[PDB]
Amino acid sequence: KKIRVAINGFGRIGRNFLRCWHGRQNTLLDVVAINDSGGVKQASHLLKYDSTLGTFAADVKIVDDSHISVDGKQIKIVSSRDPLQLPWKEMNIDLVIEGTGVFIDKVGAGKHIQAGASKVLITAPAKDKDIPTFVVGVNEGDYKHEYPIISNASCTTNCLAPFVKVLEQKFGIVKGTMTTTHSYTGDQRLLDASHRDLRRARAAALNIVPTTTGAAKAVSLVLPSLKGKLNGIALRVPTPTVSVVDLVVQVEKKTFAEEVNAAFREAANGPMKGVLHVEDAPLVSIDFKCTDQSTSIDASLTMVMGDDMVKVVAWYDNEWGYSQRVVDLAEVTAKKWV
Amino acid sequence: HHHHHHMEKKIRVAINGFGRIGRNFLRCWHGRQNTLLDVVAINDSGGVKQASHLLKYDSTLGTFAADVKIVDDSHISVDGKQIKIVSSRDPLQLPWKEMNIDLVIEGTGVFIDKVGAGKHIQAGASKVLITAPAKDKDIPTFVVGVNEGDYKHEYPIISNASCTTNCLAPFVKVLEQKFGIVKGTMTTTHSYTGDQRLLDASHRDLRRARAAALNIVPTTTGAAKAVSLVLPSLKGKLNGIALRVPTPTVSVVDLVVQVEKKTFAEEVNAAFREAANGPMKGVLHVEDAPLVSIDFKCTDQSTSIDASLTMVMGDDMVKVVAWYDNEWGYSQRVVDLAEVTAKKWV
Amino acid sequence: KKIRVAINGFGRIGRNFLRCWHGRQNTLLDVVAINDSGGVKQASHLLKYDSTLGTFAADVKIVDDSHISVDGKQIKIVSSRDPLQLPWKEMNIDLVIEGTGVFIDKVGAGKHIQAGASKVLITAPAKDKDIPTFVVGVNEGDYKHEYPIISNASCTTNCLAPFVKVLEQKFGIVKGTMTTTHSYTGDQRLLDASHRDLRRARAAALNIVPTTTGAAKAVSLVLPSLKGKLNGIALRVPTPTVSVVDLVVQVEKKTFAEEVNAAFREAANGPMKGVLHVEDAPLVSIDFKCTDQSTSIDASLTMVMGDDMVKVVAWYDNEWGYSQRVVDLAEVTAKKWV
Amino acid sequence: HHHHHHMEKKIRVAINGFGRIGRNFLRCWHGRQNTLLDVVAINDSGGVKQASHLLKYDSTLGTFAADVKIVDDSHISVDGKQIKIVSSRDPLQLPWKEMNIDLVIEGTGVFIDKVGAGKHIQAGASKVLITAPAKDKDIPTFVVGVNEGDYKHEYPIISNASCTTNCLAPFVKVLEQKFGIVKGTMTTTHSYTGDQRLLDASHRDLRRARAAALNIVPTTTGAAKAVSLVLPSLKGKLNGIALRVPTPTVSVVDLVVQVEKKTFAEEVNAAFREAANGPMKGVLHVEDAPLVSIDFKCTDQSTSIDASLTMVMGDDMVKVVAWYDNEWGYSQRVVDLAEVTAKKWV
Ligand SMILES: NC(=O)C1=CN([C@@H]2O[C@H](COP(=O)(O)OP(=O)(O)OC[C@H]3O[C@@H](n4cnc5c(N)ncnc54)[C@H](OP(=O)(O)O)[C@@H]3O)[C@@H](O)[C@H]2O)C=CC1
Ligand SMILES: NC(=O)C1=CN([C@@H]2O[C@H](COP(=O)(O)OP(=O)(O)OC[C@H]3O[C@@H](n4cnc5c(N)ncnc54)[C@H](OP(=O)(O)O)[C@@H]3O)[C@@H](O)[C@H]2O)C=CC1
Ligand SMILES: NC(=O)C1=CN([C@@H]2O[C@H](COP(=O)(O)OP(=O)(O)OC[C@H]3O[C@@H](n4cnc5c(N)ncnc54)[C@H](OP(=O)(O)O)[C@@H]3O)[C@@H](O)[C@H]2O)C=CC1
Ligand SMILES: NC(=O)C1=CN([C@@H]2O[C@H](COP(=O)(O)OP(=O)(O)OC[C@H]3O[C@@H](n4cnc5c(N)ncnc54)[C@H](OP(=O)(O)O)[C@@H]3O)[C@@H](O)[C@H]2O)C=CC1
Repeated sequence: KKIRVAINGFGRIGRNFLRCWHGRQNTLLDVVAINDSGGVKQASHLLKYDSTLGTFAADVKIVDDSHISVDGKQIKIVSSRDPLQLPWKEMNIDLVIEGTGVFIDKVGAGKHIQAGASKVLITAPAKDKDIPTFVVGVNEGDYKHEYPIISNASCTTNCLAPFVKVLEQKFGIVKGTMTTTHSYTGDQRLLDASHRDLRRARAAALNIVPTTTGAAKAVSLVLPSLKGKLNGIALRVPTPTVSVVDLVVQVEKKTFAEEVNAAFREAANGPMKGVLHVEDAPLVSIDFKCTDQSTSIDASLTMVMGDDMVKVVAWYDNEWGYSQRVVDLAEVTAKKWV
Repeated sequence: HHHHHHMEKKIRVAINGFGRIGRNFLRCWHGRQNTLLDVVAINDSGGVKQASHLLKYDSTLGTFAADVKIVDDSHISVDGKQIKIVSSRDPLQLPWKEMNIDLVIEGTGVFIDKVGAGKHIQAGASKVLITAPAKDKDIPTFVVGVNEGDYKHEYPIISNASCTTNCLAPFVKVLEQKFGIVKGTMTTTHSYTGDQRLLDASHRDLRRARAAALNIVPTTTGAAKAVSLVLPSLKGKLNGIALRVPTPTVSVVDLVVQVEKKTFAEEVNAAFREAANGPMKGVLHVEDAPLVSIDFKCTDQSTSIDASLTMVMGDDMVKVVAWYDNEWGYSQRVVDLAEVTAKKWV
Repeated sequence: KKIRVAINGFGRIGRNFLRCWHGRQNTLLDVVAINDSGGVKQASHLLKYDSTLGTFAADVKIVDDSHISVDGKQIKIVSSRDPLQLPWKEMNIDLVIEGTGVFIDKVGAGKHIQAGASKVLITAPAKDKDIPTFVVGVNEGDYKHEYPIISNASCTTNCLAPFVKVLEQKFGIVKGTMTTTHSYTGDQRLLDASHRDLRRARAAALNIVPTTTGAAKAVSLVLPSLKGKLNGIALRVPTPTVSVVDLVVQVEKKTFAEEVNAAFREAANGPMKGVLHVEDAPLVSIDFKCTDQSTSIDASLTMVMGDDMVKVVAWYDNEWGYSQRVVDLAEVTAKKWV
Repeated sequence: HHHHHHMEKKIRVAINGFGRIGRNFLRCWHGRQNTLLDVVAINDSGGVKQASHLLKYDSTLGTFAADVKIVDDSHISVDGKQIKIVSSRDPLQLPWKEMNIDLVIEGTGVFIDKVGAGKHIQAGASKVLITAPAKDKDIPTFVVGVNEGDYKHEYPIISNASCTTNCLAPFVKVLEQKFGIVKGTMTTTHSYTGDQRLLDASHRDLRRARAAALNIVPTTTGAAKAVSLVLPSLKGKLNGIALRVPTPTVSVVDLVVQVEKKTFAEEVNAAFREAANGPMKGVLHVEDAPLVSIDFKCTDQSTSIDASLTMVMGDDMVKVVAWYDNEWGYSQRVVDLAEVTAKKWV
């Protein structure tokens, strides 16, 4: 009943994924392989020690030049930058977690399947429009085992789509805009240096850095009713994890702050429990670190102007919360496996 | 003889509260090629040692190129010009009558109502300019480039509003003039300030209590409602919040307004460039380069529109992103408002 | 057998102390009161949420206008800035934890005893030379219940004294100097602003800030053989917790790095277990956050030049590690109580 | 005629690697009132768009006051002076012979041995100056103010050492001259650099792999041993470590040496002031004000002794604390060493 999982790209998301999976009380996933350069010494070290996750409580050991163990469970470590040379056939790999960011299209991602894997889950927006995209709590019931390659979307779309779905259900969105005030990521430079994006080129811990986001338009992938309704931008700021979405939408049904928050609470207590949370305490970004939910509505910041302009402020741990959804989506593929 | 040359006379200025705004104000004023302002006194608890040191060395502004010296025990000099340093927590005890002080720059954040700011006038000064929103609703508020032409010498106590309101009101004025505003909301992603705690510690605001360089910290702002004090057609139309982030200066306003006239991003930016090239030159700027927050440090304008970020959704929802150096840019406006009072003096 | 404890000054150390005490498996301490301004709402909120400690797992509730509860145990909250008005007599206060920093002399600290307390433990260097000073792992066996006012010294002395004691035992110190590269503290300003010390006046998160330290000379209080042998300075850097001591000493007995590290390991495995730790992994400051030990020797950084110049690099969580020693010292007073 | 005026001729310079040091070097050179250097080429993968943008806008240095323009598709201009932008990862393909390049500034951190740096000479250049320690032990190393008088035109490949060695060696030279060094150790509390990771990520050095703006990060340094390359009497006498901390520039060396002659803090500082006022003017500075790291940004000297921190324990253990802007100060020395090669050319 368990499925055999391989992680491709042991970066922030790959390592978050493992630690999220290892913390699961009950799981249908058996992680047997990690493809990554740097090898057993980097993989074991960076899995154990983490500047934002903290020290992993599990026993992490280097078994030999191609294996690590986590609390005694051995994991093969491989190290090939080109996917076509991966031993997924020999290792009977069921599902590949694609966390490199590099192979996000059918040609790139499909290479895992050629080398033996049956299914690929991309931890990022797909470049191709023919790769289905899912957000747990929104449209994961639409997933079918017949899909060989799937996308769990971006961390920002996973924050936005759950509370946008509630807004569309209760009040109806006409159009809107969003800004995510977002922790810096590994894509940005530490000091001013080469980058395709001249804003991301600038020292990340010193600056507020505007950058494009696809998340506002990507919401229409999991909520078709949102097509063309939203746009937005990102502001990268000098924090290492936890981000916040600032959404302003014009709604169909005139309303007020407590009625909007009531809708979120109803979803949080029912169909979106564990995915959407409504926070009533006056907190700051660090308080939402390592929260399992995709979205935490900051209830006291909800604002309605002129009856139909609604402003919602939503916290999300863009690393840990997203990785829990990657685990949730992988567990869906396992429970649907034929 | 035939005639004398025209002589605009200089008003005598005292700075009360030699903090970030107080010291920014001094450096902004000292850099002006022309001024009608003669800064003759500073009220700092720390005496000449603190005042000279913190004026010279600045972690945000960098080192002051001017020659700063301790002349004696109650005076410093800036490029040879001496300034008296007084040290009184109570404005009633300040020697303004003795020093013939015309205008007081209130930068303590404490004497922000008629009673408190009025103590300077009881002490001998003629006029008080509060570098903050006034707590008193009958205290007139001005934003240069927006409504400073409504200033009158007969106002003894005036407010230069908040730094966020000074960024917001200029480009909101253009939006209201050209397209008309129905309603709107904003968020300012704002550098941390001295009101925030370095490590989690006591604060009336439980979010401002949290470590400022570690967190995104939501806090209230009156700046969106305050716009209506300088643009009365906007009463009840704007609200917003602030998000304090771990940078030491420069902030950015993100405004979303529903407008009456359907428009598009290039038409909105064209309206800003029109204002920037004409009536709002030096106050409002339109930036075309792909810059980040640090690039707007020590910029003299109140507002820098990030033109590439302008968005319009569904014809009448306009999103505008505007940078502002909340310390230097605001302080240049404090100098400008003080110059208005000098030009219209008596 | 338990003693009744009051905490004066619910700041970083006061709140760290409570959370350290609440985590103790077995304790002789019963914390019944906290004297502090801001009252139940600040005290409950800042006890629950913490930017470096993280969220307190215990249930923290506001019972009424003068009480909070931690997992159901009620704690009276009082709020008087002058110690003389404290109800320690009425509350039968045995021991006061002095964490304000303001009352560090017999006149200041003794005011607690006048108002009813029997003993005062200062969480800082004493201003007076007649107030005995103790460092757990070094000279806590010299404490006597007859001492009404005691000092647990500074966080830097608690890092330095344990491994300095080993160095003096094994090799003999002639003279030395230390620099602590230290996280910023609440004494520093966030932005350039008024301060008695014009260096501490400067923006703390932007700067390397030199400042004086008494810790090098304070070591002679708990190790008399060190009198006049050490001096040093502090460099405050833009991290919120965890610091590192860089000690260079000339020693009597010529030696080498592995022999110096062997001495530390012997103490760490024996008489200084739980106080001194020798770290063999290549770690960074965040990895030592919330470590219970006073001192973590970074073994691979130990260096010996010219046979008798020894350089030792020691990590310490200046908040959590120090607070565990404050708890350890308080537990000593309880076990010695007559 | 009687005579011609004396004409020191300018050598033609190419910058390879337009990073922090490459761009600092350009801005340092452009600010010189006199120079024998004519920078005619830059090798940047990013083409004119990147080069012009990152030269103009700098999060550490601030905005470049000079006029920076894209002239065409292979040239930028700086105050009207054009500079060719080439884009070749392989130095063997660079057009140095075609461009008559005399000297190449190697600031890639890659071509640091005779083979790699020698590729520029195969490509047509005459001499290579590595802005880093040379991996090759026969590559001569120079520190201005210490041993640049031993430089010879007949060296085709030279090293300007590391930024820490440039801070250390000047004030170590004074200590050795006046008191004599037995042995010593140091720690540099150092700003983070581009070799460190923003978030925990892959790195050969498991400590440099850790998030740079969040941590105190110990790392190895050859700078203490490297002093012996420019001061041979110091061979085997110094070692040390580095502690990377969350600041973006400016670093501080903390040196503890046992000396032969018993001394005291004022006598040590007097020795530094002697050097600072005479043979090491412009290289070594003695700071008396109580400053912090940011105050030493964009200081041209290699070393600033924090005089109040000088300590002597037990007569012969001297502790010295010295500030250095590891980007700007070092780059001014790169310009200085390049000027030495120009002055002694052929
Ligand atoms: N960080 C976040 O907040 C989130 C990011 N994501 C997505 O997750 C993905 C990774 O982001 P993140 O993990 O943050 O960035 P990281 O750089 O931290 O992870 C990247 C990892 O991929 C590895 N890698 C790169 N190329 C290859 C290759 N050819 N073969 C094998 N391994 C390779 C890198 O190893 P090396 O260092 O050796 O190149 C690195 O360990 C991206 O698609 C990103 O958009 C989505 C949601 C959350
Ligand atoms: N910083 C910003 O971005 C902007 C702030 N403002 C406003 O400007 C004002 C100051 O802000 P800022 O300068 O940033 O904060 P600061 O704390 O840096 O300035 C405060 C100064 O006031 C002094 N002070 C306080 N009380 C008294 C008193 N009773 N008598 C004399 N001096 C006193 C303080 O001295 P001590 O330290 O000795 O108490 C300190 O130097 C506030 O009203 C703020 O809202 C507006 C726009 C921009
Ligand atoms: N932080 C560290 O790393 C360590 C610090 N220490 C020592 O611990 C002590 C506290 O340091 P820290 O806790 O960091 O600084 P904090 O400011 O965080 O703690 C100070 C607390 O004392 C309270 N306080 C101040 N005056 C009074 C008063 N008159 N009556 C009652 N409560 C008062 C403050 O409340 P309000 O905010 O209302 O004034 C604040 O909560 C100092 O002596 C320090 O030297 C020693 C080792 C570790
Ligand atoms: N930063 C400091 O404090 C100091 C550093 N140094 C030394 O200076 C050198 C550079 O340091 P720094 O400038 O800080 O690091 P940077 O990475 O900022 O400079 C590196 C530059 O080299 C370019 N580059 C890399 N490989 C090549 C190549 N094969 N061909 C052409 N260009 C290339 C990079 O471009 P891309 O980004 O496109 O790869 C980048 O622009 C290093 O040797 C360093 O040790 C010495 C003293 C001071």
